[PDB]
This record gives sequence, structure tokens and C-alpha cells, in this order.
Amino acid sequence: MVVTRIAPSPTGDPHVGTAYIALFNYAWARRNGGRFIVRIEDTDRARYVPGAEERILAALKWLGLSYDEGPDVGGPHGPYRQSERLPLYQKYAEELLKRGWAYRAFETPEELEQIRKEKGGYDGRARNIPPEEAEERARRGEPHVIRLKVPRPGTTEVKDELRGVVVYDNQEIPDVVLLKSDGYPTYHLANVVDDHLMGVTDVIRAEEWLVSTPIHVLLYRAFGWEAPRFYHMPLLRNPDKTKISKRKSHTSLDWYKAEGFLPEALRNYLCLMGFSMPDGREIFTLEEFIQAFTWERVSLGGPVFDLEKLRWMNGKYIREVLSLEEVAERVKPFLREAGLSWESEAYLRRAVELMRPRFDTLKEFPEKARYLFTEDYPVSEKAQRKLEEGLPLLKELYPRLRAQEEWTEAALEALLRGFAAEKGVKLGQVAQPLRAALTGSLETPGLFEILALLGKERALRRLERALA
RNA sequence: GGCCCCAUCGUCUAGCGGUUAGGACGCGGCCCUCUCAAGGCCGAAACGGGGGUUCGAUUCCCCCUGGGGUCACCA
Ligand SMILES: Nc1ncnc2c1ncn2[C@@H]1O[C@H](COP(=O)([O-])OC[C@@H]([NH3+])CCC(=O)[O-])[C@@H](O)[C@H]1O
Ligand SMILES: [Mg+2]
Repeated sequence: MVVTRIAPSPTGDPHVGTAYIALFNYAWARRNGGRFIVRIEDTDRARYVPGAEERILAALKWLGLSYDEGPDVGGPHGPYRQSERLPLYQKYAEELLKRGWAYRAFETPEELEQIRKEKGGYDGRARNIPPEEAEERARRGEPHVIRLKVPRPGTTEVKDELRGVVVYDNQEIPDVVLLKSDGYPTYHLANVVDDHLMGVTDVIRAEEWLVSTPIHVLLYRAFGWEAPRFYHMPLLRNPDKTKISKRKSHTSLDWYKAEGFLPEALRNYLCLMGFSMPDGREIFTLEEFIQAFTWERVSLGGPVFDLEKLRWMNGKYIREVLSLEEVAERVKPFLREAGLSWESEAYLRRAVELMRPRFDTLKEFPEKARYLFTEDYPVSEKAQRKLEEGLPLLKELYPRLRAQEEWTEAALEALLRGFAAEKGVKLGQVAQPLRAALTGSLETPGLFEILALLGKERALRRLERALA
């Protein structure tokens, strides 16, 4: 069948590039009724960040992805954390040693640096150490690493399903270390061992790994295992076209969640990086994406992540994909965070309804409609000027307002329309200043709905402080 | 610098020999209108350069250029 995986390294914030890749592995697996695996690649104890694992795992679920096997969902080929698989890599490294597909090298990092400075890269000098001597020095406990013994001279063919065949000359392939002197494996060794033991048949990862694939093809040969298919996706880019990074772009998935982007929208935007629906449609569900997925519709250029288009899509989701109620619910955390409270579900729902076409992120809602939940709201200088210019007619309208029994949008409008007419003046000449008094802003939703919202008492009560 | 990948509007992209080279974001205008948005309509905006192949290339091949990646006991 088809078995895919996402192999995040817990070394920092949950990365958007990881979400992007996970997304296509998930679709390919599901599209073929296969299995999507999560394997935590925590082999670099120096860069390992505690708490990073939970964060990427939580973020993948937040985005809407589900995995069939992994650290927290079980699976028949665990552990799904490489740090817990050390004896396994050890065993396989030693097997390569015995097959004469690798050798022990005992150079100190300082020496390797010198070698690199003199000849560039490693010259594979340790291959000249007698096998028995190497084993003896190993038993004595002399620190060392185990390196891949590349067949020299030679050539190595890699097959990328999206770009065709690429033939590397072994002189371009270094005798990479397979097992570090701390007993930990390097990415290359653990990747091939685990992909094979976990049954991965389709390796989908970012293009940054294409050049290292020949190393993997050689490892599969050394172990005598069948290589899986390889699909290298393009790298997400910063505005300047360099691969997306923390200092030039927001690469943390937690940042997106904290900023009020809907996971559904972010995921939908991510699907547009290197992929498109047959009919050009831009808004679609995760399930629709799975069904339409085809490698024929995947484009290879490096896409720049456009925060602006993402915000547009998030606003699109907010007003046309989700229902009023879903938005109302997803807005609560952000109200709380802003220290704002809402009277009841009915009030909140109506407030969200009035602001729906006016906010692209859940975070903008508490910011642009603060005056709807608290008396602690700012009044713009421009709102203040409009308020003063209209004080005279408001003073006159005030009593009419307090005379209104049916405090309804339909009624209030008729009342105001009349007041502006009998005063031989345009509605705006009264609407704008009333808006400023009611909200402290001159950019809000319709006046009648804003006036109606709080109810007679609250409306006039606030109007009074203004006329005061 | 060596090797490898890539190349249509500013950005994401459709196209897969013949099109007025289409859509979307963003940008400009108009409509709508009590403000601001939302929405509708209109508009400006691209095939990097040079050779080929072919009746005919945005599309097929080659070089150049540009961008990206990789040359760690990081992944
Ligand atoms: N800027 C970027 N744009 C697009 N994709 C990006 C990316 N940065 C990382 N990736 C990709 O996300 C996945 C996770 O990467 P990572 O957590 O850095 O470690 C990935 C490696 N541990 C395993 C790679 C593999 O063999 O599949 C990987 O599969 C990697 O390709
Ligand atoms: Mg045009």
C-alpha cells in the first residue's frame, strides 16, 4: 500500500514548513487509502528543545491533520521518537561495519576542521586503518564515529518522482558519519533505518533534502533494502525569496494561532503553495483537497509566503465558510485575553454578526469592537471633532429618543430619518456625530443596529455622557 | 566556488504547440451607502536573454542569466 510520514525535529517552535509538508503527506496517504505516520526526529541532543515535541504534535492536530501512528497514538512499529531507538541504529551501524559498507574514524573535531581547511571535506583517511586495529581501539573505548564507506569511484542514481532521474557522481557524495561518538545516529542513518522498519513507501519532504537522497539510496543498497519513492516539495520562502525563516517571516504555527488565524484558513492557504485545483477554485475544505490531489497539479517553484493573502483568506473564511455561531465561539478566547466580557450568547452573537465583514483575524474583533463590550473605549480626535460639530442637533434629538417606546432598528431609523428631514439636513449630519458618541469611533457598522444593540437605557445613558 | 533543483503579472498560480496568456491577493476607479468595511463592475500589471526543433512556440531541446538548496559528529 502507501505509507507516508512527517518527521519533525523538536528544536524550536512548531514550523509552518513542517505543517506544509505534513499536509501533502496526509493527502497522499489518504488519497491512496494508506497510512500517515509521525516520527519525532530528536537525535541532536545539543539543539533539542524540551516541550518542542508536544507543540508540533498539537499544531498538526490544530491544523486539522490526523495521523495513524505516532508518539501519542500508538502504532506497531514504535517507539516513534528516535531518542528511544538508539540501540537499533547501533545495531545497524555495526552491521554496515561488518558488511564493509562503513568504517570507524577516530579524528577529533579539531583535526576534522583542519582536514576540512586543507582539503575541504573529509578525505576518508580512516579507511586505511586495519579493521582489527579499529575494533581494538574501539573496545579500548577510544571515542570515534562510524562513517558511510562510499563506493569509490562510482555514480549514484536518485529518482525523484516529480523531476525525474538525477545521477550523482560519488565524488560528490561524502563518507558521511552514520553514528556520532556520543552513540547517537545522524539524520541519514536513522532516516533510512526507521523509514524501512516503519514501512514508508513514499518519502515526501522539502527540496532542501534532495541532494542528501543519494546518501540514502546508497544506505538502502548497503542494507539490501528496497528504496521508497521520493517526492521533493519546494521550500516556502521569505519575501526576499530565501527559504522562509524566523527573522524575516513568521514561521511559528503558534504565532498564527495566537494572532487569530483560523486553522482551516491557514491550511487552505498552505495547500495553495505549489498546488491548485483543476477549476482554479481557491477556497476548499481539507477533505476536498485530499480527493483532488494529484502530483500532476503540484508546481515546483519556491513560493513566497504572502501574509497579506493569508489574511484575505482568513477574512474570507470568517465571513463565508464558517457559520455565525462558529465565529462567535472562536472569538471568545480573544475577548477573554483582552479582558473583555460579553453579557450573553445572544449579545455576543449579534455583536459578532455586526462586525463579521470588518475583521480578518479573531484578534482584530476585540480591537475594533471594544466599545461594544466595555465603557473603557478610546475616542478618536476625528470622532471627537464630529461629536462637537453635532452637539446642537443631538441635544435636540435626545428628547425624541427618550420618547421612543419601540426601541427597534426599523423604528429608530424612521425616527432619525424624520429628525434629519424636519431639520432640513442630510442623515449623515446627525448619524456620524451620534456614531461618535455611541462608539468613540467613526468606522463602525450601521448606526441603527449599533443604536439598537445596547437597548434604550444603555444607548441614551452613553449618549448622555457625550451631551454632558 | 563544486554539485543539484527551479524559472508566466509585485505575490500565489492556470496553461501542458496555435489563447484577446485566464483566475486570485494586493493596487487604481466606479456602483452601493448614515460612516468604515463587505459585495458587484471596470482597469493597470507577466511569458528573463540567446540559439535551435517545428508551418507555428509561453509550451520541446541547448547554452547563458537569475533565484534556491547542499557541501557539519544540524537536520
Ligand atoms: N522552509 C521550509 N519550507 C518547506 N518545508 C520545510 C521548510 N523547512 C523545513 N521543511 C520540511 O518540513 C519537514 C520537517 O522538517 P524538520 O522538522 O526541519 O526536520 C525534517 C527531518 N527531521 C526529516 C526530513 C525527512 O527526511 O523527511 C521536512 O520534511 C522538511 O522538508
Ligand atoms: Mg494582462
